[PDB]
Amino acid sequence: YRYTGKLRPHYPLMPTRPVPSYIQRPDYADHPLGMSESEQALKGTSQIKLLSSEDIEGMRLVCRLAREVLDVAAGMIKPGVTTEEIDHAVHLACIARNCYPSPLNYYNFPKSCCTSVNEVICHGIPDRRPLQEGDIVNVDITLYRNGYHGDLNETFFVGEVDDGARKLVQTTYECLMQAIDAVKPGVRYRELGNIIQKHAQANGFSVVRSYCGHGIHKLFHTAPNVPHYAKNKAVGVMKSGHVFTIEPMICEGGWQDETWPDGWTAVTRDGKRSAQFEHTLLVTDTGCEILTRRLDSARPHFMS
Ligand SMILES: CO[C@@H](C(=O)NCC[C@H](c1ccccc1)c1ccco1)[C@H](O)[C@@H](O)[C@H](O)/C=C/C(C)(C)C
Ligand SMILES: [Mn+2]
Ligand SMILES: [Mn+2]
Ligand code: NA
Repeated sequence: YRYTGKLRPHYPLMPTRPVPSYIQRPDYADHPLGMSESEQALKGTSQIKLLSSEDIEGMRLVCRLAREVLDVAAGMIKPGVTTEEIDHAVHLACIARNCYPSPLNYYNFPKSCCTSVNEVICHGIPDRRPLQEGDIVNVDITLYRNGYHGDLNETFFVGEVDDGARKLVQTTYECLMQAIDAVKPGVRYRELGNIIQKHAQANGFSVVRSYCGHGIHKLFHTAPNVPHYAKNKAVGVMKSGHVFTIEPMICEGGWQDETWPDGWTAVTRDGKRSAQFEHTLLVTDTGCEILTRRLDSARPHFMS
């Protein structure tokens, strides 16, 4: 394998962490290949659930608990902290909230969150690498509570970063927020990628094509598919009651991705940095409710 930049995996990984059996588990957690039979049963449908009142309450809850766990992780980002140490803290914080860490064993993903540094686009596997001053790191949290999943991410700065890092992270966050600002009933899912790409391209960045936002509720990934690039052909129209994520990955160089031999870590083919933000959104009559927003602070963590 020829690595595309300076990052390398730092092995061995810690043995898989158990979740006590009093915590409710999603279907894939005990499938040997981590397959979700409830998702597979819906693979080839473009149909989108209209959430009931009960479902919306269940989503509001799990998404606020997910935000609290991302905030725990944010508090730990400093030079010399390993991404495994962040994942251990995340795993305990989900269990403290009587939630299961949705990524764990999802298609046999081996950890409880994703930690993506620098050229990693997404799905990085927490490992023994200490964070370095100058890194950008994304921590991606998903919790499962009472049958519902809540999913969010932010990119963070590890100590002092260069100007390129600052601009890429800021632009990525703005891409996400301008797409959220367009969400309301009657808008096509395919429109968000036009917005995101327009703003990324204005800043000299590119938009990853291989990974998309998605419906989420009782299933971790379901309809709609929500691409982040322009002129995509996604199917569907937003209605009050739809819940889904927007999670753009924007890159300093070209958009092309590849995956590491671990079968998870997605990286820029050119080795240049990539940043991402994600929120879980519910469409309301007035636009949308950001289920995974901060309730106690105006800005994302990188802007402190
Ligand atoms: C970019 O990452 C997302 C993803 O893989 N989005 C792809 C979604 C997918 C998809 C499928 C085919 C092509 C492109 C996207 C989809 C949409 C609707 C149904 O399935 C995940 O949703 C991410 O936010 C989550 O935190 C990490 C999850 C793992 C446990 C998997 C690491
Ligand atoms: Mn996520
Ligand atoms: Mn997601
Ligand atoms: Na990255």
